[PDB]
Amino acid sequence: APVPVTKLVCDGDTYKCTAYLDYGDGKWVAQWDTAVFHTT
Amino acid sequence: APVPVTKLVCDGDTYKCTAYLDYGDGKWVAQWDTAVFHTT
Amino acid sequence: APVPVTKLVCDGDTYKCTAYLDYGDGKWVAQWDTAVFHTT
Repeated sequence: APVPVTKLVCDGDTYKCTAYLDYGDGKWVAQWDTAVFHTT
Repeated sequence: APVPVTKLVCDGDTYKCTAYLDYGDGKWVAQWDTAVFHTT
Repeated sequence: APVPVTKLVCDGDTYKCTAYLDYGDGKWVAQWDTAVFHTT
């Protein structure tokens, strides 16, 4: 079932965005590649 | 146009992360697969 | 290294979700396609 995100971090070095779910104790985390770049 | 997210949920059972946009009334929602696992 | 998201926007017209990282000054931003639709 859907669970609100307590914390959401991202990494540009690997383009991998991690997430912290509140499912259970809070150890489970999601990860999905995401393009990154600088914006003017 | 870009719209701030009022609510952001995720599902590990299906690896599908849902989102709630503030565009219009607030019925529109995004969805994108995302790997999930336990972290020590 | 992981960095908390200060702002998170999304676009349904292009299905592209943008993000604002706190890495450095705060110019860097992530982007990843995401399906969108209406929910009843």
